Amino acid sequence: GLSVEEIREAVSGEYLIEPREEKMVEQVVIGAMSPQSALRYLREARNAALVTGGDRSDLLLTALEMPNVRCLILTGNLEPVQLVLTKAEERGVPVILTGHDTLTAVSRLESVFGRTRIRG
Repeated sequence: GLSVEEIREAVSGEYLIEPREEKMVEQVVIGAMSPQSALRYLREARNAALVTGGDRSDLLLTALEMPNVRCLILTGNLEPVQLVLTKAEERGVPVILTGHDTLTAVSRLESVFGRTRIRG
């Protein structure tokens, strides 16, 4: 398992929503395309992080309701809508923004596991 801070480090990201406590991330789900597909992958993942575009509002809001989502990694420097930030703050789920594109973010993250990179 990896800490959120280490994940932020790997993608040279920044916190839009800071964690209030330290929580481990065991798997990373790539939700680049179909939201229904990303959610199906998240269902099979424990203590997972979701990597997707900060513009994917509906997907992010649904993801923020799952019990197993521990972290959001937003790509393309796309700042999400207020609703997402508010829900993440309420849920206490850290939100990391990275300038990297989905592909590059994945490359960097794989360099920190690989078998723990599902979805896509």
